[PDB]
Amino acid sequence: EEDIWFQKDKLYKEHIQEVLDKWTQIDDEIWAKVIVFERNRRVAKAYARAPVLTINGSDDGFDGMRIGLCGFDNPMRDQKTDEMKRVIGQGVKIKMDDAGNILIRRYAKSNVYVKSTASSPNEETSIGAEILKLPNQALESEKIVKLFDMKKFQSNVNRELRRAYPDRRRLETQCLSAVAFVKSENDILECPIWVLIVNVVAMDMLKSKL
Repeated sequence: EEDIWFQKDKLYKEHIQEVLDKWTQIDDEIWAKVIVFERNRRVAKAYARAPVLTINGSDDGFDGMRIGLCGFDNPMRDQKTDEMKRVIGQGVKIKMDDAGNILIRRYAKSNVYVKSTASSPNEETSIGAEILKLPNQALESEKIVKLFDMKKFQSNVNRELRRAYPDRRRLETQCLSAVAFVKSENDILECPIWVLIVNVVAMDMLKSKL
């Protein structure tokens, strides 16, 4: 009921709003909210304070520095999802640097895919150029790249507020990053196992640009 979506735009919007609604109650050292999905169902939430976060196939769940994706219940899990989760393996590490970039590195033997969070097809992206150049946005083994590029985001924000019809919503979606493990599908809601990362630092800048 409350943890499932049928349209991606609603999913994105809802998670953004969840963060905005609780904004001042969120500890100021939290730089990201990570939400775990299986298909179109949310199975876990985590808040990241530590600069480096590991996301992998461990069954331990969340311990503050590592999200073990197999440590979460899903009563509606389908067979394919169960199969895919078994090979998440070493997954990825993500890190926020001093500039507010989010870096990502693939450790998994299995593939990891970066997905666009755009609501509308004509929206700008905060995804780094190095990822955009990859076929199907599939991460290369053990190479560090910018999942979220703060320079790009800032530039997009500046461009937006100079447009004839500025819309903060197109900006808000750029505060989101999506990473699908093991298996890519064209539609994010069909991916067997993926995470949504809300960049709180990026949102905080948006809240400072009325």
